[PDB]
Amino acid sequence: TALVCDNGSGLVKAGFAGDDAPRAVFPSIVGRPRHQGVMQKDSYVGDEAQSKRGILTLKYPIEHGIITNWDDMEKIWHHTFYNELRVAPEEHPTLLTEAPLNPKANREKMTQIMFETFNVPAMYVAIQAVLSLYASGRTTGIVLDSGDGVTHNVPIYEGYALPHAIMRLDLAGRDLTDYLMKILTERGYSFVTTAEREIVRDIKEKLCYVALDFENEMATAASSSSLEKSYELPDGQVITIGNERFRCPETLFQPSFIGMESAGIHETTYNSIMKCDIDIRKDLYANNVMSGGTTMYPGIADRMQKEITALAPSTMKIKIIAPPERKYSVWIGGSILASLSTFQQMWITKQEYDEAGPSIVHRKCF
Amino acid sequence: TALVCDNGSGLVKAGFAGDDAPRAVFPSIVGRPRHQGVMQKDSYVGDEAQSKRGILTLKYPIEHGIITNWDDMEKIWHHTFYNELRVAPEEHPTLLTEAPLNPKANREKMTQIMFETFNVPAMYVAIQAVLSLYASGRTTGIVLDSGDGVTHNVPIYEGYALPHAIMRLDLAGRDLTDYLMKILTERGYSFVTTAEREIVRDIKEKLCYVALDFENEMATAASSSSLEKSYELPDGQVITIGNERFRCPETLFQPSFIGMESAGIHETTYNSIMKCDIDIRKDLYANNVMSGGTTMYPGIADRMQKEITALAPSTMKIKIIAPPERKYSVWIGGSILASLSTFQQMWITKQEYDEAGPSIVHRKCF
Amino acid sequence: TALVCDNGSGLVKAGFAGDDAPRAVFPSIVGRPRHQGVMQKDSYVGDEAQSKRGILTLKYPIEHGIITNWDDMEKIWHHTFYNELRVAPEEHPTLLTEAPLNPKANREKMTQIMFETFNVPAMYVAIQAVLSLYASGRTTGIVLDSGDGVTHNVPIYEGYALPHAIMRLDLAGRDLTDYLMKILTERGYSFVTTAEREIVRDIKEKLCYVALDFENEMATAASSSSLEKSYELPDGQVITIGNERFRCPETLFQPSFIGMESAGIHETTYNSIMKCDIDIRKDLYANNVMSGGTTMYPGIADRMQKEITALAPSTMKIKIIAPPERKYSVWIGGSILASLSTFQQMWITKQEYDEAGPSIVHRKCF
Amino acid sequence: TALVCDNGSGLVKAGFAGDDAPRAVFPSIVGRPRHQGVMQKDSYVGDEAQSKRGILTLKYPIEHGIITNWDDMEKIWHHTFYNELRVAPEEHPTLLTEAPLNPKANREKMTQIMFETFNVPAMYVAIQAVLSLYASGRTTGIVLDSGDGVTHNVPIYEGYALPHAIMRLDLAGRDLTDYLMKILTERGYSFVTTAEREIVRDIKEKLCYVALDFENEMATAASSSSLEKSYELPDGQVITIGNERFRCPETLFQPSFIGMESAGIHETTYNSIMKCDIDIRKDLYANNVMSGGTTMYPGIADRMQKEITALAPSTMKIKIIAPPERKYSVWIGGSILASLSTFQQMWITKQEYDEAGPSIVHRKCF
Amino acid sequence: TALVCDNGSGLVKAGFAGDDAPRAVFPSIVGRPRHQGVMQKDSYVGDEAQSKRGILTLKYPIEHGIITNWDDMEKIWHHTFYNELRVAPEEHPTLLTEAPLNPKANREKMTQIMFETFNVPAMYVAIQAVLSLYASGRTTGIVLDSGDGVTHNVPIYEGYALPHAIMRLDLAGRDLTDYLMKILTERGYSFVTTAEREIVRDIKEKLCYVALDFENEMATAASSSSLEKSYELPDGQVITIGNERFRCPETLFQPSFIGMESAGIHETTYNSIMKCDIDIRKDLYANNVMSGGTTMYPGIADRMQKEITALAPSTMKIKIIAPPERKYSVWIGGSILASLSTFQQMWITKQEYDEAGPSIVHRKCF
Ligand SMILES: Nc1ncnc2c1ncn2[C@@H]1O[C@H](COP(=O)(O)OP(=O)(O)O)[C@@H](O)[C@H]1O
Ligand SMILES: Nc1ncnc2c1ncn2[C@@H]1O[C@H](COP(=O)(O)OP(=O)(O)O)[C@@H](O)[C@H]1O
Ligand SMILES: Nc1ncnc2c1ncn2[C@@H]1O[C@H](COP(=O)(O)OP(=O)(O)O)[C@@H](O)[C@H]1O
Ligand SMILES: Nc1ncnc2c1ncn2[C@@H]1O[C@H](COP(=O)(O)OP(=O)(O)O)[C@@H](O)[C@H]1O
Ligand SMILES: Nc1ncnc2c1ncn2[C@@H]1O[C@H](COP(=O)(O)OP(=O)(O)O)[C@@H](O)[C@H]1O
Ligand SMILES: [Mg+2]
Ligand SMILES: [Mg+2]
Ligand SMILES: [Mg+2]
Ligand SMILES: [Mg+2]
Ligand SMILES: [Mg+2]
Repeated sequence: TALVCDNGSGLVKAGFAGDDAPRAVFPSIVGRPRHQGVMQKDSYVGDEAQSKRGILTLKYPIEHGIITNWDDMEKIWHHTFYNELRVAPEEHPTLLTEAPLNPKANREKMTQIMFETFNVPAMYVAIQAVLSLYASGRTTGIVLDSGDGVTHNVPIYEGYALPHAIMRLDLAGRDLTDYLMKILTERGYSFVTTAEREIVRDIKEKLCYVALDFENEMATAASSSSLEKSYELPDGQVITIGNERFRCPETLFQPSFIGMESAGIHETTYNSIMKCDIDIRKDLYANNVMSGGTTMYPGIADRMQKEITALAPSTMKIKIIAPPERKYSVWIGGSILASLSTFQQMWITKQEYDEAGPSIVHRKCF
Repeated sequence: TALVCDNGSGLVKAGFAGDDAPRAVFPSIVGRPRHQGVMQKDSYVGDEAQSKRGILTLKYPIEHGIITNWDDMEKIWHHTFYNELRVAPEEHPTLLTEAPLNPKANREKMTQIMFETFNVPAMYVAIQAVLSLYASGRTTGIVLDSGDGVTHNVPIYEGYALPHAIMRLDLAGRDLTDYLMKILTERGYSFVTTAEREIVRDIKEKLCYVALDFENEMATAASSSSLEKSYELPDGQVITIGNERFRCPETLFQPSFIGMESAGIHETTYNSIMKCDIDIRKDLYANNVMSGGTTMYPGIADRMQKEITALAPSTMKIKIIAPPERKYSVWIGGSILASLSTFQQMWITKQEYDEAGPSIVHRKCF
Repeated sequence: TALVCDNGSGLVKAGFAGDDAPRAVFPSIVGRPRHQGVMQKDSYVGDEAQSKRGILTLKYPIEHGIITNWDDMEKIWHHTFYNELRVAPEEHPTLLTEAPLNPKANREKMTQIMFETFNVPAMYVAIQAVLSLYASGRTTGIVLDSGDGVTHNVPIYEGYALPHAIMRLDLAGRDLTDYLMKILTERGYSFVTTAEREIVRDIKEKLCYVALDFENEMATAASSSSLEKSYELPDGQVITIGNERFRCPETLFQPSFIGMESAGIHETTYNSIMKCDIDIRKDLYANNVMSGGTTMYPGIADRMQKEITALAPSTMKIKIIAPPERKYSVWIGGSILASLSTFQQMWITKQEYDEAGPSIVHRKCF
Repeated sequence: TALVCDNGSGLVKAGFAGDDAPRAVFPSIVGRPRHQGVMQKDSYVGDEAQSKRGILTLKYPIEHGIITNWDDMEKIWHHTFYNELRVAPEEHPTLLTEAPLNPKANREKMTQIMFETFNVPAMYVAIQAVLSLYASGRTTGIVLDSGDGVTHNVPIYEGYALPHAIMRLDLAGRDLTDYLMKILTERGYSFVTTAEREIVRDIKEKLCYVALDFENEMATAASSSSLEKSYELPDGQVITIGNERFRCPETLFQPSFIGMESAGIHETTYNSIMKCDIDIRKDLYANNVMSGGTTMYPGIADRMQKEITALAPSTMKIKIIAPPERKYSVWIGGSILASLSTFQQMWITKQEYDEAGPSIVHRKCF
Repeated sequence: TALVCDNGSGLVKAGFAGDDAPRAVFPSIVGRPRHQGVMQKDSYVGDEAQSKRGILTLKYPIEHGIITNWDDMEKIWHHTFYNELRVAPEEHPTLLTEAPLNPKANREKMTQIMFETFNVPAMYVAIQAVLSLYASGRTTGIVLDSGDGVTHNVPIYEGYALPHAIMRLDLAGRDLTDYLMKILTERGYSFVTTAEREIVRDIKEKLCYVALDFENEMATAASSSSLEKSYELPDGQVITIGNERFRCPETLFQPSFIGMESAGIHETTYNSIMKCDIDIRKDLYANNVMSGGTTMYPGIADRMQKEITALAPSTMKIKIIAPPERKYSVWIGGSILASLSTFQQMWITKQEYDEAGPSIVHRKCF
């Protein structure tokens, strides 16, 4: 069987092709002690670093879909194969994922490590938005994939991708966490360390939601108190947040909140559709597929439906497809693809990599 | 039974002799994907290419009645026999059509393909304007046949053709579509791709008409707004056109709109009659037969009646015969001819083609 | 009853002896298609060829009273018996006519065809000018017979012919038609084909007349416009002719207009009278009988009266007998002769023709 | 000195009497721009219109020897006098030419323009075939003159013309150009515009020839490829023609190729001789004089010799006189005639034209 | 003196007629602050917006030759007259330019603003490709004008335009900048904001060039490193690009790189020549005039020469005219035209605009 590893900027999702859910889901972090030992490992990975984060400096080796720390990334891959999955990587072909419009050297270093450090027999790097469409059982649709580092739109029609219409936005979950950390200081809550950033991320996943109309919601939060929620910190302190619950996800639709010039995910989706041929726009309007953890906010599909309806012609039927399992859509689609008999010829074996060089990894790549 | 295939520049009309309507009417197009596949056939033909035109480059194998892409033309013939008609071509004699004054090699290659690729038992290539006269139940008349590529006038009197009076004009429906694409840019509508050319052709068939007096109609469209019509594009956008509705078909009467030096179809019809013997002109004046899709504009028979009346002597009775089924007149006449018992000796069998060579196909051909 | 067939160079006049008018009068033409058939007979005869002359080449089998195309002449005789008269020629004796001073083989071939192809029981070939005198109820007079091919003068006195005084002129209606075609080019009217020659013949029969004084009429046509007449062509075009109306028949009196050296019909008539015995000239002067279609011009009897009066002595009484039915005088006289009881011994039966050979047909023949 | 202007349907040949060649030879065309000027004259004449024909509509003011556009004909005469010859027409008597059997008003309008617009002192309109006989130094012969519009036969014997034997055929070089344009479509070459008609005329003058035996030549062209010739178009495209080289001039001998009913130039020449007196036919048989550009095909004199030999009695000596300068024979003969001292009394002066009216111009005219 | 303003999609070029270079050349941009002021104008135009682009959102009011933001376009015209040229527009006639095949309302709004907002005495809207031909001192040639928004081919022959042969391509410098921004992400360089798009445009103008053979150049860049160039960003960062230098301009010859279906500028130029009359193609082949900033790539004339030579017949002489000043050819030609004495009647004065309405501005317009 093949291994399917979805290395996101935030979470590692690994498992075996044919399964319906990842077997190993843990944070893509490496923690190192920032104090002096007096009485123990030198670095902690994943959930181990998450339980000891009080005395660690946590670092993400992947930033905006681009692997920046290759020594830390190998520790995470090593822990994925030997600790979480407990397999020998030299026996399973490995399907990896990558965001579109990434640097070419990122995929070439991933391939060199898998073939020369882990000695995988074969491997393949798929585009995350294409796997997300396999998971929904579709061949046509525009995928909005938003994870921890990257948000991207990829339109696909009858199995054909339109690379010139691909949009990429370096604004996802990690930027929303940093913005929530900033606006929490308005109530006197100070989260500074990398360990406290993990607390704010947990606050974001529990209490944040997308408002249907942002200006009406800002007036409701300023008048009454029905939007206030409480949250208990790990040390028993209780914090209460009001309009920060919907001001944080609103950055997805108004990136100027964090000083970005780009348009929101609704205009970016609409602009990607308008770059496509006029004859396929009607099918793309009816097949807006959402995937990734950053699309898991309550009310984001209704807000997305409302914003694109206002941009598109009134005759078009806008349909946002947001399954409840869309947090694992890239992995589930990769599990489906790696099990197809037609795909078994797409593997890049170790023999082909030695004779064709690193240039063989850029096939069907955009 | 015999097969009747009317291969126009725009549409394929195929069926069985004895029927009153073609069984298969689909566009004579071959589409090939112009993007990268990521998830499918290599080429699409006919209505299949029309429904996927968003991701295809559409090409017509026939241009101005002359087959230019013989590999694509065989795909269309193959799809006609096996997909649309679902017959074995080696069991039915095939009646084909052709515009007059075509290159000799065009008919010789059509015959070689039908005998050596499809292995038809017998075949015959008729002149389209002669079949159009069979459809109207006449033996005398001048036929104005205008399709997608060619407009031609063929005068016939008591079953005798006058080849020296045959006029051919490389200006038909496809040139009107290209001219409509050009004048639509005056309102800011940009149709560029081959798929968008199919949208403009659909606009032309729905909204364009022939003005009785062009200068009076240009003054009416410039003063009020009663001539404005709206049309919804496939993506919900609504376009509104005014004088473009009658400026596009006016090119048939003023070919200088597209930079051509020839005279309009009314003068060409009159010049063809004046090249005939004086004793038959009165019968030709009363039997102007229209055929083809480009004669389907509302008001073209009244305009044709008005223009030829102004050219002919005032004592002559000008009568334009334009039946509502004239879009299929060539096929209907070919169905009538292929069912005549007298015609059963006109078939060019496979045996005659082997002993007489390709020169046998140029009999009763002009 | 007997058949009377007057085979002129221009018209066939056939009927039954005892009647007062021919039952079948149609042009002596055979037309053959000069174009390609695409949708019909191989040749057309008589009025059928006249209605389809637009697509035919028309040929006269008789030229200057001499049958030149014997295959076409048999088609005309066949159509006369079976289509126009609808009789069996093997049951009726046939009276035929012939111009004087014809080749001997012309009458011998006519007799061989009537006896061996149509199997007539008996036949007789009369001289046309003698029949013309029977029609006027006379035994004395000089007959001026002018048809389509031949003009001839035959003087007869008390039932006796004077063959040495017979004049023959190869100038008749067909030469006048050709001359009218030539002088019509002076006004820009171009009649070239054999079908257009039939149009000019119709113009000649409607608008041409004989001027009493040619030089005074030429001055009147050159000064005013009262002699101009209009004529509508079969295609609606209107032509206008002035002095051509009387210049065409003037060729009969001035054969030098068409390059002939002979004298006009007035001098030829006078020369024929002066070749006769002096004692019969007074009776011939008073009995100038006109016959044939070429004597049907308005004013030809007054002009003939004026010209012969100027040549003859002033004491003689010149009387031109021109009945209104003189276009059929040869047939009417043949109908009278074939009904006489005295003539019933003059028939050349099939039995006499077999035993006496072809030489029996030259009896009372000049 | 006198001016000699030979206004043919195709070329203008002008010069001074006494010279042996025309000083000005240019096409008789008037071109007008058929596009929009954005950056120039309103009309171009002659060689100027020929060098700018790409953006012009070219029109011939003379069609079949008959001046149809009198405003354009005056531009050509104006350019002849002031630009090409650079003379004052009010100082030189002008000898003009005309085809026989032309409309009377054509010569009367030419005379009115020369006397009232150009104010020539005297003028004379000669018959083209008579001038062609002056050029060959003969007084007896039948002239076959074939130019761009008209082909005509004029027999002359000892200085006497036989007008009744004059044949005129509206089939010359321009009809051969149009027929070559038609049969070039058999190889896929499309020449449509008036500018492209000038290209086909240049092809005809370079590659066309008269076959000695047409059926043997058709078999040679269909078997091998030795008759194929190449020709480079003005834009670098190379066309190759085979049997079209001799099928185009064959129309002169088989006018049915273009749907004409008349006989070829060989039968027309023979028919003209047979209309002449029997005593002069032997001299006409030995003096067949060819003139005009349409007699410049290679092998037309040998073919003409062969065809007339087959029609004439075997004892007659058929001699076709075709000098290499016969393209200018009408002008050269007009230069000889205008220099004769005997001719100096034949001029129609301006004084005679005012007192005698337009009727004076029809003297020695047929 | 007259004002000549060449409003391109990218640059404004303004000056006075009679000068040899524009006096004011600045970017056609309007920038507005996208941050909060704490310590200043509300919008910046031209070079002022370019020096403060760090805190601005830059917008082009002209997109693909079509003015989309009319309020911003008036700010640019206002800054052109009063700041850059420092004149009173109510005293100078203004010559404006426009791309062919533009919407009719674009030119009508430009005229209404110049007459009612700036109160110019007269104005004229010329076609840019016609002015480019004035600059090269020619009357014949096909102009390839490629600026920031539009690429168009206009063939002109002897001062006559052929509007039916005009090609327009919505692919120019701005699309090349966007494509360079996309392929720079392959090396890890992220340019996203509108201010960073101006940095990429500066990279394109310094380092990009057209490869003579694209496939050989791709092999050279992949083997060695001689094609690598370095560029210093405004903040001191140094980027290095290799094959992106010639992959960006290659989009002009392979528009499929950016997902466009149209053919490259070489085939578009050849197709425009083949739509012209055959007699003018040789002159168009020798006079390919390049203009605009997008034709300023090193090696584009040699590549254009090589591509058209492969399409045209081998006998034709292909000559690409690319002067070193072709970046200002439209302005220089407009300065020449506005100084011609013949042009002084072409001005559309304020009086004519009031009585004739907005329809007067569409004269000599295509
Ligand atoms: N219920 C939730 N609501 C909002 N955000 C969530 C939720 N669950 C996860 N996320 C966010 O999703 C982001 C990453 O999810 P994932 O799709 O795994 O991205 P990646 O593929 O980059 O690892 C994290 O930043 C996390 O904060
Ligand atoms: N209702 C209509 N009005 C105007 N044009 C039409 C209409 N229907 C069809 N056409 C035109 O007729 C053309 C071809 O019709 P057809 O007679 O099938 O030609 P062909 O025989 O060349 O295929 C097409 O260009 C199409 O645009
Ligand atoms: N009304 C008429 N006026 C002048 N010519 C006439 C008239 N009617 C007939 N003809 C001429 O008479 C000629 C033949 O008449 P017809 O006496 O039948 O001669 P034929 O006996 O040779 O057939 C034709 O050429 C025709 O043109
Ligand atoms: N070498 C040649 N071969 C064949 N045809 C020629 C040649 N030269 C000229 N012609 C033809 O001669 C025709 C006219 O010649 P010309 O005698 O000047 O006639 P016109 O007197 O009517 O102007 C033109 O149609 C031209 O095509
Ligand atoms: N040296 C150069 N090399 C390549 N492109 C250039 C160069 N200089 C200018 N350009 C490009 O030319 C384009 C616009 O130039 P211009 O001719 O002024 O167009 P417009 O008339 O549309 O303003 C810009 O996109 C710019 O990038
Ligand atoms: Mg992800
Ligand atoms: Mg058709
Ligand atoms: Mg008779
Ligand atoms: Mg001539
Ligand atoms: Mg520009």
